[PDB]
Amino acid sequence: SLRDLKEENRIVIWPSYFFSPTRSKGRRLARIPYKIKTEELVSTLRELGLDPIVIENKKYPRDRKINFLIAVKKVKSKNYTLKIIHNALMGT
RNA sequence: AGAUAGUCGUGGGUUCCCUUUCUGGAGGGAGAGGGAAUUCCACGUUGACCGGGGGAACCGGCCAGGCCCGGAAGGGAGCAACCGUGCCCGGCUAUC
Ligand SMILES: [K+]
Ligand SMILES: [K+]
Ligand SMILES: [Mg+2]
Ligand SMILES: [Mg+2]
Ligand SMILES: [Mg+2]
Ligand SMILES: [Mg+2]
Repeated sequence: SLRDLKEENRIVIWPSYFFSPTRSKGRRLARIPYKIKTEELVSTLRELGLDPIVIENKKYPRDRKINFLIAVKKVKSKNYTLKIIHNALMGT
């Protein structure tokens, strides 16, 4: 799906950003104790009106295991966005 | 012509896992701190040097392929191979 997003205030989220067992392996923020399922996630994104649209047929290089990828709207910066999602994920 | 043994300190490098600031359409970019290693560099330090050889899938570094993101460039996690080490042989010197 190329780079359009750039023009849509979109940014790509590889699920690993959150649910990687090791940072070197991909996590960019504190580990999430609980375990989180895919659909649950999406859900949360939507919940923050990030209007997630998913992209199948896309393999993270640090684990070709994951074949999909989520497109989301930047809230302020990919960064802020993530914090926000993560922080939200740790919803007790 | 015997037995063994081959300096320690701080700084930094790197690597591993962790926490963290800013950031891009991916691979990612620019920083901060903590801990655990080090086979890697500083000088300073000590009698703690000199050569030789060698090869771990399961050690460390690195990584052809293959598996990936990229428009490409390139960037990645990573197996074999390679390297480095581990090891072995002398001398050299040290304590018995
Ligand atoms: K290897
Ligand atoms: K690499
Ligand atoms: Mg789109
Ligand atoms: Mg490595
Ligand atoms: Mg390759
Ligand atoms: Mg000897």
